[PDB]
Amino acid sequence: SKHSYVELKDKVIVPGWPTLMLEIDFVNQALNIPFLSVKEPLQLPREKKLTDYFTIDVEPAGHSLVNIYFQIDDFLLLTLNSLSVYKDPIRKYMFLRLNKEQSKHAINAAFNVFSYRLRNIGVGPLGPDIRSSGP
Amino acid sequence: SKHSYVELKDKVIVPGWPTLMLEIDFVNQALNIPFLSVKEPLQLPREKKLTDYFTIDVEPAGHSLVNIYFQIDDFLLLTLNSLSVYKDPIRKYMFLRLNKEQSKHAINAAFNVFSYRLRNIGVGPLGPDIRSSGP
Amino acid sequence: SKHSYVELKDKVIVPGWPTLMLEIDFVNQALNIPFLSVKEPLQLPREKKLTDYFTIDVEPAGHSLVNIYFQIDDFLLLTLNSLSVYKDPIRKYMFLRLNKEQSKHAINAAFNVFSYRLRNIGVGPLGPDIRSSGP
Amino acid sequence: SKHSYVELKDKVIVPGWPTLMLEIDFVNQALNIPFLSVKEPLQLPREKKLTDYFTIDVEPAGHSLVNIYFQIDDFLLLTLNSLSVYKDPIRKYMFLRLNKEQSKHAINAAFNVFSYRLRNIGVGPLGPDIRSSGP
Ligand SMILES: Nc1ccn([C@@H]2O[C@H](COP(=O)(O)O)[C@@H](O)[C@H]2O)c(=O)n1
Ligand SMILES: Nc1ccn([C@@H]2O[C@H](COP(=O)(O)O)[C@@H](O)[C@H]2O)c(=O)n1
Ligand SMILES: Nc1ccn([C@@H]2O[C@H](COP(=O)(O)O)[C@@H](O)[C@H]2O)c(=O)n1
Ligand SMILES: Nc1ccn([C@@H]2O[C@H](COP(=O)(O)O)[C@@H](O)[C@H]2O)c(=O)n1
Repeated sequence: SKHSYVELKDKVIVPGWPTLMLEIDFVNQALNIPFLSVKEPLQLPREKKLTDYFTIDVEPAGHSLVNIYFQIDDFLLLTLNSLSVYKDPIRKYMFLRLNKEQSKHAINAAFNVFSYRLRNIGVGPLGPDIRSSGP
Repeated sequence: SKHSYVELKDKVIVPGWPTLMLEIDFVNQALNIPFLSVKEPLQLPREKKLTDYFTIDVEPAGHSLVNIYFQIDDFLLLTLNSLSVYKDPIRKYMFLRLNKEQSKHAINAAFNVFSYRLRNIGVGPLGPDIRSSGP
Repeated sequence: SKHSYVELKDKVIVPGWPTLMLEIDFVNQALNIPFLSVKEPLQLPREKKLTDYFTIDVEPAGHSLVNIYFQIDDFLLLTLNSLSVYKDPIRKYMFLRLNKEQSKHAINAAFNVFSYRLRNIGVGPLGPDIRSSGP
Repeated sequence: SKHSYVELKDKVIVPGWPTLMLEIDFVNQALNIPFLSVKEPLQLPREKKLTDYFTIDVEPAGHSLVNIYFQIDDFLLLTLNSLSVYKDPIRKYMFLRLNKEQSKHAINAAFNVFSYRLRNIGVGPLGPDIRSSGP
């Protein structure tokens, strides 16, 4: 059956919360993207690798604008939704847009992806106040 | 007779398809641009070079915004339209806009072009699904 | 009590006036931001350091867009408002937006901040005329 | 008397014409900007330098957005208007906006300007056709 690749909008990143970063290596060309804001650091089951539940696709959408496509298996998308700060946003088929700044890196690397991992990034000293004190 | 240089809009790049890249060398300054999405890799006839049917022009259009102009001969523009994913878009007289990120490279190189080639770039692992599964 | 982190909009920078720069060091990754336009260079009291009245927080707000959060104590926010060119803009709880160009630097450094100082930057030769001759 | 610094809009650059470039050196940090499209290369009178009729001012207008201010004397602004492609655009008091890409360079150099010159840049091979064939 047909399935929409749903956009992982910027709202899945909420300031003042810990976030997990999507690190991508290309050929020497890097890419670091705030993937999702979480309320607990992700742990892939003991000896299992990220490659099992998660596969990415870096593809051009214009003359200098690139997208990243995601294939997220049940076990990860259930873990990710439970760790997420914003209401369960992660779908099985997803994509996020790279801005013209980042897109250049992916194009200069001919969209070829060598390796990719998710890493837990901590929060700042004012973090506690940032989240609790909203407009 | 007068002739409009038609804009090669970003829609001629459709994600999940193989694409050919316009590689430009300047002086040491590079430029890599997704030129057109194709459904078969381009082959210039055996021993003939790209210089014969295709000549480019890098020109400024503002204070930090540059354009690239194209002169495409019959043989190439017929081949390109047949390989294209989107409905026959390529005209004899064309131009595409570089964003402020890329424009800087062309300006820093004083618009001088040393060499330029078209290269066939493959598709990702999720590629098959990307094209077939549209919004 | 609840408190809004008020945005330090770009209007607090008025051309033709001396400005103080927020210099941030990350890990080797730098950041230089025009913080506030002043009409007298700031001096932290003799032997006291900036760390006492001023603490920053670098946090992501999207997939490639970062914010900087400020905790400004009474003594500094009173000094800063008095030195400011624009009407007393500085609040106790503040934030300013980094553009996609700068945000990339903060993300590539994993939001980690090593050191940060405020520095007084002089005005140009036409400066006197710039401020006095407004549209 | 009061005088408006008039904006040198991007329209003073018309594609397919030779252009003169404003080259600025800072501290090691560079800046290359298409200044004005001309129909004849500029020549400063024999042994006279550009410093005599032309003085620039690099000033911040926001948190990551910079402007460049111009003081153009009679002799140069008369020469420049006569060489210009677009209708006499150059005024005595002028400014042009740097985009977020370029602004970063000026800020990282603390707005300090070491040297600046105007250089005549040639036109491409399709140049003749570009200008004559307009939309
Ligand atoms: N995501 C990023 C961020 C920065 N960069 C920078 O672009 C440069 C490209 O590599 P070269 O300098 O070897 O050409 C890297 O050295 C790196 O500093 C990158 O390649 N990918
Ligand atoms: N299209 C691109 C993309 C990146 N770059 C980067 O800009 C740098 C400019 O050269 P220098 O470092 O020698 O000044 C290159 O090393 C390269 O990494 C470029 O010149 N053109
Ligand atoms: N705010 C800024 C401005 C420029 N840069 C540049 O990005 C580069 C990143 O470091 P590497 O070249 O060592 O990867 C620095 O060398 C620096 O020239 C930066 O890291 N932060
Ligand atoms: N206008 C420009 C364009 C590029 N750059 C690049 O930014 C770099 C900044 O210098 P460092 O690498 O020495 O930090 C330069 O090497 C240069 O390649 C610049 O400084 N000004």
